[PDB]
Amino acid sequence: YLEKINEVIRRAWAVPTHGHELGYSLCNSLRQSGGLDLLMKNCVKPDLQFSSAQLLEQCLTTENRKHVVDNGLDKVVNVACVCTKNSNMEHSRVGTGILEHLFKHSEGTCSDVIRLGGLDAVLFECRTSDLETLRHCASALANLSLYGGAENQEEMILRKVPMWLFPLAFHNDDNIKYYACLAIAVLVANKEIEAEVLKSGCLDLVEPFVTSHDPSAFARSNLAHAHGQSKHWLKRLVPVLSSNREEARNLAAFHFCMEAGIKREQGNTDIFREINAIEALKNVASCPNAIASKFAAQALRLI
Ligand SMILES: O=C(NCc1ccc[n+]([C@@H]2O[C@H](COP(=O)(O)O)[C@@H](O)[C@H]2O)c1)Nc1ccc([N+](=O)[O-])cc1
Ligand code: NA
Ligand code: NA
Repeated sequence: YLEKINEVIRRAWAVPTHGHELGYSLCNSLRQSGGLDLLMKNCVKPDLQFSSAQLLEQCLTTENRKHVVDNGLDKVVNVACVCTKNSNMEHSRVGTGILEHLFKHSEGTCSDVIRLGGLDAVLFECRTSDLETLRHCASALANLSLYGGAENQEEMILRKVPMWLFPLAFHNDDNIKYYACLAIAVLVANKEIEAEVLKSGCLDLVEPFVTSHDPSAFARSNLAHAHGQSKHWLKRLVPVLSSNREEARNLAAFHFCMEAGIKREQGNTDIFREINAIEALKNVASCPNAIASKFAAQALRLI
């Protein structure tokens, strides 16, 4: 009864504050009951492919990503690429969503997804005008930047990912712009990419953005990120709090300020201690940079 399960999970994620726990508990139930394995078996049957992919896309949570990686990554990447090739916009959104989440597991899994065509599929879809698809693409590239590690940055350089990112950063949609800028803020730690970023001028988009958006309202602006990111994702963003580039530090501080507000309402403020962001934030709350300092201080107060 996929149509009914997909509706339940969609409604669960959408509950403000509680949707994080509700979606996680349902998606974990799917794994423990054997339903996740059934979806992976069915996603290679042409008749059951899109319905299976539609539910997979909504349940690629932390532990389920591990399960897919261990049991059938090649099948899931294939279905996602099939979906991006389909003409229906509903399909394109699903395929790009799957790939966005498969880039949030590990360096090695990013390498496998790239090997199987996942990055090529995302870059191809960057040509679309569909906002939801483009939002998935920008998020996928931010995730790949955060999780790919050094090996995969060389592969991003060869495929000219920075080039695909800069147009997304100048997009007028705030969610596309934000996640494109987050990817860029992460990648400037790579000195070869840094040169291209400085020439682009995209980093100049940060100061107008963070001073014009209230972190709390921005969180509520898109259902997909209303509950924030996982501690494993935030752990990987912590180093940007001490980036070489002032603009990147500013964006990371804004992000942590937003996450602090969200995690306060969930009772998960302890994750910041676990990922050693408290000390990284305390340092920024004392530095001369007034923009980043204010955001980090508000984050600590929210924590
Ligand atoms: O609330 C969340 N996500 C919320 C959300 C919303 C709508 C859909 N989905 C689906 O879930 C899978 C991605 O999972 P995520 O990478 O976790 O987003 C994908 O299939 C996605 O379509 C998730 N995450 C979270 C938060 C706090 C902590 N924490 O406090 O440690 C840990 C994790
Ligand atoms: Na919310
Ligand atoms: Na914008």
